[PDB]
Amino acid sequence: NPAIKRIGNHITKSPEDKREYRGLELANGIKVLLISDPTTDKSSAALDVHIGSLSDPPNIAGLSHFLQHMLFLGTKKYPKENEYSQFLSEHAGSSNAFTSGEHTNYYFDVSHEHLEGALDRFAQFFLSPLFDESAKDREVNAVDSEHEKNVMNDAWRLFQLEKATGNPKHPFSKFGTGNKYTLETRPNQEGIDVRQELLKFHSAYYSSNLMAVVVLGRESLDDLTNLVVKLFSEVENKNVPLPEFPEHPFQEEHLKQLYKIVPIKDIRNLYVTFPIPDLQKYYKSNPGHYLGHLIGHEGPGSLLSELKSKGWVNTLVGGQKEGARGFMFFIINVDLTEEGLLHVEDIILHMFQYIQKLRAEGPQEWVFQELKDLNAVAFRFKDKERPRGYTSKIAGILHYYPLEEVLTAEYLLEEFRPDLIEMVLDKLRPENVRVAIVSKSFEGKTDRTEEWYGTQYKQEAIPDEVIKKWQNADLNGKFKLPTKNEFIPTNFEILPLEKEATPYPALIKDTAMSKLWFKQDDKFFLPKANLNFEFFSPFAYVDPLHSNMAYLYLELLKDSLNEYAYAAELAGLSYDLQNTIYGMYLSVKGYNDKQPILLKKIIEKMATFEIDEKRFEIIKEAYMRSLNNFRAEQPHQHAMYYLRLLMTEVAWTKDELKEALDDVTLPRLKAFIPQLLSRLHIEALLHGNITKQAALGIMQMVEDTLIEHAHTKPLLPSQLVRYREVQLPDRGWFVYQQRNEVHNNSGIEIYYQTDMQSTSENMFLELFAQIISEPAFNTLRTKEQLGYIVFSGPRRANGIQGLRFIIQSEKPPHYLESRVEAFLITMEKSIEDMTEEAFQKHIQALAIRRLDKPKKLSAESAKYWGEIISQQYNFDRDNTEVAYLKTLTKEDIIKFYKEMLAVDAPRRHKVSVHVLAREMDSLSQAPALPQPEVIQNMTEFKRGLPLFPLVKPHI
Amino acid sequence: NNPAIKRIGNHITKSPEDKREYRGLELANGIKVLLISDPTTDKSSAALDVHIGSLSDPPNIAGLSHFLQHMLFLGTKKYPKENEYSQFLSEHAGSSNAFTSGEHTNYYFDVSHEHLEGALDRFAQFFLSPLFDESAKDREVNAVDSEHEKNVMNDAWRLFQLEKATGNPKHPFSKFGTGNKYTLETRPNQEGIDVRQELLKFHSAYYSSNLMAVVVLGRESLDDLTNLVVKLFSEVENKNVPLPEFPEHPFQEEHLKQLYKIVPIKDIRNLYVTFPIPDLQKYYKSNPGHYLGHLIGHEGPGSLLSELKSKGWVNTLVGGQKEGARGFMFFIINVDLTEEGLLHVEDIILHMFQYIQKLRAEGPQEWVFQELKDLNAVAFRFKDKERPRGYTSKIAGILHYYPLEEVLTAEYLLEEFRPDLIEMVLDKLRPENVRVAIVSKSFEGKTDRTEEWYGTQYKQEAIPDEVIKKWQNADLNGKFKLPTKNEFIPTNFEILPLEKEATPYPALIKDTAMSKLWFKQDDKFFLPKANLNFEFFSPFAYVDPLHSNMAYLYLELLKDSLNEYAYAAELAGLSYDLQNTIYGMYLSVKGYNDKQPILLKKIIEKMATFEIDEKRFEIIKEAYMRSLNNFRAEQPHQHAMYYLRLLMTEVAWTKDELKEALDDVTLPRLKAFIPQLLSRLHIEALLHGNITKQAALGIMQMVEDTLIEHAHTKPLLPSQLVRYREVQLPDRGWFVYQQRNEVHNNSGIEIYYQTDMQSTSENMFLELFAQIISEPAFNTLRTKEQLGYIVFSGPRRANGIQGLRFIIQSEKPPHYLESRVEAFLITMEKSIEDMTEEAFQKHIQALAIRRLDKPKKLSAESAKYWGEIISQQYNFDRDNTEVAYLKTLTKEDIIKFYKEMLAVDAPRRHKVSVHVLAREMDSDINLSQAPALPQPEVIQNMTEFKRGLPLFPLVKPHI
Ligand SMILES: C[Se]CC[C@H](N)C(=O)N[C@H](C(=O)Nc1ccc(C)cc1)C1CCCCC1
Ligand SMILES: C[Se]CC[C@H](N)C(=O)N[C@H](C(=O)Nc1ccc(C)cc1)C1CCCCC1
Ligand SMILES: [Zn+2]
Ligand SMILES: [Zn+2]
Repeated sequence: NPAIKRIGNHITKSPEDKREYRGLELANGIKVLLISDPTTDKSSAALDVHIGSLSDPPNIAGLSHFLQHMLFLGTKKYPKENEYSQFLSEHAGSSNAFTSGEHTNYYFDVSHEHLEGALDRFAQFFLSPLFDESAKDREVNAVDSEHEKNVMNDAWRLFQLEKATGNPKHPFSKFGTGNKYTLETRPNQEGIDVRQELLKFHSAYYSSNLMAVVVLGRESLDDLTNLVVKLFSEVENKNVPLPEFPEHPFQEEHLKQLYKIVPIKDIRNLYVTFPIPDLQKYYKSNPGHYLGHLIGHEGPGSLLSELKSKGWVNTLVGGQKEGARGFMFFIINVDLTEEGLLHVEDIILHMFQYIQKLRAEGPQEWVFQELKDLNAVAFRFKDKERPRGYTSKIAGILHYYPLEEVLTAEYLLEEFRPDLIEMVLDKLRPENVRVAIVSKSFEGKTDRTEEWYGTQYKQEAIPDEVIKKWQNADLNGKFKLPTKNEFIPTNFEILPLEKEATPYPALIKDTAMSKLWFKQDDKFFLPKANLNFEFFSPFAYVDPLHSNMAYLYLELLKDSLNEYAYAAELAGLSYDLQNTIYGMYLSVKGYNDKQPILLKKIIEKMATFEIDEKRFEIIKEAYMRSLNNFRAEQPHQHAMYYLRLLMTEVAWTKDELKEALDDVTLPRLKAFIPQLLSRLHIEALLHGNITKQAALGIMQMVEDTLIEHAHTKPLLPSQLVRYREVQLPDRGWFVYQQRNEVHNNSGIEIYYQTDMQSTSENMFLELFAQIISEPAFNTLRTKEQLGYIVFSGPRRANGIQGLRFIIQSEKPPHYLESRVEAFLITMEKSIEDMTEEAFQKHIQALAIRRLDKPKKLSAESAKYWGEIISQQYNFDRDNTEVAYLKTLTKEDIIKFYKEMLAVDAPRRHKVSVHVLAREMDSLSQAPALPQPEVIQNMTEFKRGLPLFPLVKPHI
Repeated sequence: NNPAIKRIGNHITKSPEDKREYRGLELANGIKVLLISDPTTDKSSAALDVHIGSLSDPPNIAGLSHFLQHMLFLGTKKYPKENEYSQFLSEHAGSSNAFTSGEHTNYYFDVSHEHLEGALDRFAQFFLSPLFDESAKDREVNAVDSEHEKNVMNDAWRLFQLEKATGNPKHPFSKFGTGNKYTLETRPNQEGIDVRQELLKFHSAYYSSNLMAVVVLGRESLDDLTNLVVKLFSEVENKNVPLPEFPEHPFQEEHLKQLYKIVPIKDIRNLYVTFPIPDLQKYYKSNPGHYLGHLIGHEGPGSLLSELKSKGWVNTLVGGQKEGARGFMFFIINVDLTEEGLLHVEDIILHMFQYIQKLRAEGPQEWVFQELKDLNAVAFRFKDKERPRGYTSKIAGILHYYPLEEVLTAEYLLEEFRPDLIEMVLDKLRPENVRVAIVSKSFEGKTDRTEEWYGTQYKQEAIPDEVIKKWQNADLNGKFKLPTKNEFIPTNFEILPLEKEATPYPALIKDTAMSKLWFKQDDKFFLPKANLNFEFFSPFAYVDPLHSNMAYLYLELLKDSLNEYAYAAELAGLSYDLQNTIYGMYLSVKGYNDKQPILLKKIIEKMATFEIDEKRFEIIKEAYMRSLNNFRAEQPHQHAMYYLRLLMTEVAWTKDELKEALDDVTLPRLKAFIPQLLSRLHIEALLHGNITKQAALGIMQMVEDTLIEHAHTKPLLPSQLVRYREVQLPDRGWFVYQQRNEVHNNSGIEIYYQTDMQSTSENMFLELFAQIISEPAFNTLRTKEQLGYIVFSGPRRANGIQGLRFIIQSEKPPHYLESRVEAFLITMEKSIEDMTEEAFQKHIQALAIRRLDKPKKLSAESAKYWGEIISQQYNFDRDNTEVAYLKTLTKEDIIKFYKEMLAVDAPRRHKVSVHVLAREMDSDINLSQAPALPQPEVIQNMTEFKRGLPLFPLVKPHI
């Protein structure tokens, strides 16, 4: 009651938003946002502490992150560490947390009926945490797992490297994650009791005055107010001043510097950075957004367009980048072609020529107005967010914007401040640059090493003569400001729900050329539509060469349409175009208004587009590198890849694709395109703000454009062949072994093939998967410490299914095999032993997950598209399958496990892929395992086995 | 010495390569004999040819000679049983058949070499004391009616009889030789005619020893064979019947300068040009008709065909002499017609006369005669060993026309060049003596006559005198030239010594990404020949219907372009075959090894550097369209077999999908297809014959190098070498696919009981069951029940899978044939339970002998090896291994197998039936009881059927 310092005024929201909001500040300094949503299926809450890794002690790197893991381990009210995670698990809930440089964000979701119980357990960690000593070692191992994961990742390596080259005394040089060495090895050597320093950091930093709470529930604003005051007013206020970092981590000696970096993957990238003051305070005018929009533009006359025309770069990212409170960066990042790598100096001069063109032309009010207008449309028609992510996001935002501006924060622009644009543009000068080149061409030509990741690099000062050349850049006529964006939507009319509107997609067209599935949106009522097209051709995957040609065609087509499509993308109209094992896939999403205009341009271009020889050669080289770069992918990813090659009727390997790539000539590709488009079948899903007639009109326009320009004729029904899954023999065990040449970790996929999909088979497998899910994580990951990646669940491909296990470990694959088999026995035991009440809780947990309602149109369309791409067309699956699930007995699951999964099962169909670590050589009692049949040749393996039938559709 | 022998002939001229021994003699009763002693023979044979046929038929019974042929072999005084001869042959791995022509009735059998005396004794009784069992009368009439009814839907039998009906009706050549129900039952009953008494009248008047010729082939010596033939044939009654002669041509002045316009069954366009000629038989040592047929029928450069093709009128031509009877013959020039050719019949004929006049102007050529004589000498010397049954039948006929000493050289050796005789024959090839027939559907409803024996519709017109005058005054055409020296005539007949490392079966001598090469140097026949088989694999040959059409057109255009050049090689005993498959292309080169690499090189070069002539492309495309439509006029059982292959194979394009995609085949599309097809290949080859390992490797390298150079061929990935799988039928399932034949008023059916994947055991279970049921299936379904003209049973093998099949063509509905087959299977289940171990072991022994039967020519050996290669099983020693397993089999093992896989109540019964309805069809009696049959699942959509079933694995290779 007097526990409230102030209640905010109206929380500005979209007129389309039916959720109710209340902003307030508690007497202890906690900033609060309450969200009342009577329709919500899940309730949520988040707390964001404005303290992170930048506040870590110099002697303990990763302490803030360690505290994040340690904070949620029992309280005075709820002593058991498992209490919070167990309560959420029992009430269809989840939780997670993240530590950044200036924040530690904690969040959960729970069933709408259990918000008070979940929130009470959550609030206790900010009142009386116990920090349970029992879990210390495991958490250190969980922080060490997260770091060891990122070590071989090129992006994280680059992230730490930038921190290592600036002012060494600056908190920005800190290693924020931590690992075993920083949280255990070094403090033990140095005589640091980690527990007392953790407790000390918590006492010094965890103050209510630096905390922000967001709560979303079914309950009214008043009921939510009372509950938050009840649970959060007791949080201790220590009046901790908010840490600021006003000195830029890059001083005069850190400027006009050049870095030459060796990557893990075969990538060529150029990173251009300028230190800038913190622009956060200027958010109402956002001059960095204005400059990022122009420098990062991809339309005609853009910086990117000229760099592409010159054959130096393929992609560009430009704009402002966060630092911390007090410092920021302005970046211009490009990828490089082979020629671009030899013209780094010319690329930079071109970047400065474009910057100087912005100075010469001066700020543009019309550009600012367009950005403001698009942001207003984006805010008004924003998709409804999933509660968990929505509370977490707002909890962070509460620290930067007044209560009333919490939702409009990242959207609304108000005043045009040309002076501020000019101020920022004055910093984008050669005397203020930092340049980094990432290339394998630097291997063995570097003298320095970054300590955290092992990144090899060289530092050089940029010559004064190079700086002078950049300063004296002659004006380039190729650079022009963008023109008026003609894709800005204006028609937001929501068409009335038709008399014959359906709850699921209906087949409205069934011809030799096309199958058309349509549903007018009856849930979201936003002026948007999703238009999905699957184009089928036997010539898209007939051999590796054709598969390569299908890929290059679509990449060149997207490259050619880029300048035009970018304006549409800025205006909330996006598309995706990709090749498949059956043909092509096209998706058009966003505002329905200019949607037929973009679709028409894509179909026309598909059928009559010009191939630029220079682009062809550049895209072909990039595709070759992309294929090789798969060697640097994670061992578990490799395991999953080999199993797909093994189990599918036709599948071309990365090696067969790269070998056939050299035979792709420009004349061969020019003949391929009319061949591919000559005969097609189109299957579509048109879902959103559209009528039945408008849907038919869109499909007809796609057909007519292809018929006109490509002389498209339909395929015969006998030509519409889908690939089958390999039928494994009863009691058989096959193993396929390979080695990852990059990572020193093992990868494994174990697949227990069951049978063809059916209502019963799906539910037996899904309920077994539900039951084993939590124990698999608790046993294999938590207890046994097998590895970071421990996964179990149903595997579905080509109408067939089974149980799979995916594990990435430092331990050999043969050992992971015995541990999984050991676990299956423990699970057989666990089902025999479990109470009917515990069993019925598994049925209910599964039923809730299956009936989980899409919060946005794309999530609904994706569910319908899944039914279409599998040719099962079971749109009412969730209801029918849940109804069957509820009839299932504990005995039914025991019977199923005994026939299909048990080590001694008569119908056990086991296939394992073993991916060895780089250096690798070629507890519950584990059962006796048979000798596996080692697969030497994938072709002979497939030839020697039958192929399953394909699933009968739902008519 | 022996009084029963009138005379013994001198040396029977044979090839120096022929190890068989021959003896010619004439018996005292007038029987001309040839005895063949072959100690090597697996089967013994004998034939008797009576120099009396259909031309001697009485006007009261048309088909009486033919009816006698069927009635003679039904009971004897020594062997009273009606089926005694048939049973004896069936029990001793034998067979028999007979034919009646205009001037001959030829009877023949084959039997296991150990049972010649027993088979021959039963055979000889029919010429000593025949009975003609009154009980088999109606069943023989129905057999003759079946034969004719079958010929009724055949366009060639229609033409043959229409030719007989447009000559002098008073001439015996106009007679209907076959007979039918009407001439054998309907008519004699209405007229009070005694068919049996007229049958005996004819036999007693014509069947005389003085008009008979006997040939006997066996392992026995010439002396043992002499005694046996004298013993069995000297008692044949001599009635001194004079040999009928027909010296007046059935084509008299009023039958000349006549034009016929005929309606065919299939959509075919043909032109037939006929000239009456005197009987040239007596001139066999010079054979002027052969000389003239060789030039008029020539396909090389400057030929009549070449010009007719260039003009776009015809695709193919047949020219030469045609048999008539003793006293008359015909000279023919037959062509097929394009759409334009049909409108230029008058111009085609003028061109035929221009070529004929060019032969008159140039006069006979001694060098042409010498080439024909030289090729015939090579052909006679290196001839493959003939099957005994066909060899005895042929000689029995030949004995009536040539002296005993010339019976083998008869149809081979030319001696004297008689330019006067060539000139004499060429004088008859004139417009005033011409008969012209046009066959086209364009005449449908525009005809006024009907040939009553066949129902053929036609129109007759006299050719205008003005048209005859134009043909007589034909201006000389320079496009017509005589052929040049045939450079393909083989000269090198060296048999290369058998290499130290020569193998009994083909060995893999090359295993690369581009080619698998199987090689075997011949170690059996020692003739200067070799068979070169190439299978070219490409995923682009059958990817879709359009590509399948393009693969077909490419190869047809390629054979058309290479025709002029290949014809000279074909004349010189060097032939080739080039055809598209569901996996790519198939090329086979056979004959004399000498100029073999030269022809192969030209084919590969042409394949890779092919320039398509637009005019040919359009002509060949139209002919392919008609060929696809023409399948509707194919027999109902052929349709049934076709639908089952479509149903059971993973990928298969229908005739309808092929014809629909044909209109999209443009010239630029075909020109892009060829480099695409040849860009990536895998070659699998079998080179077998008179060749060494090095020569084999040199041939393969030359094929590879030619493709690599001209087509830039690269190998296919091993994962791209995919073979099609067979559909895996569910346990206890029965599927039926039903269609209708719009042309024939007969039903067609194929029943397939799918068993399992091929293996040593599975193959032998199925093969032994097939062995046991074979003869009973024919005797029950065909002979007793009278189901149809076509009754077949045996193992069905496709894509590594197998089963039992039944193929039947009947006038009865397919669901009735179904019940009868199922009743038969029960009778067979019974028969195996009942049979003695001795009878069972006789089945094992009969199968083992058939499986171990040695190939008798190189092509038969290569075909066996090629079967192992095309199936990718490579089990060249299969026969020995499989026979060894077969001998271990028990009667119980077969009962178990039948009970699990084939029985109506079997737990693993996989039945699939194709039912092809007749044109006008709509869908106790002391007979075997048909079981209760389930309701079949009717296949409506072939695609849905395949999608809903699993696919079998592919068979693991031996090598
Ligand atoms: C997803 Se890639 C699109 C590449 C496009 N060429 C580009 O540069 N776009 C700008 C952009 O995302 N820049 C950005 C984002 C994050 C950071 C850390 C820094 C810069 C925007 C232009 C519209 C106004 C806002 C920015
Ligand atoms: C088999 Se298709 C080859 C068609 C070739 N264009 C051609 O006419 N060749 C002549 C031929 O078969 N004519 C023939 C055969 C049978 C009868 C009843 C009538 C004529 C022969 C040429 C060598 C000398 C002997 C004949
Ligand atoms: Zn963490
Ligand atoms: Zn007959």
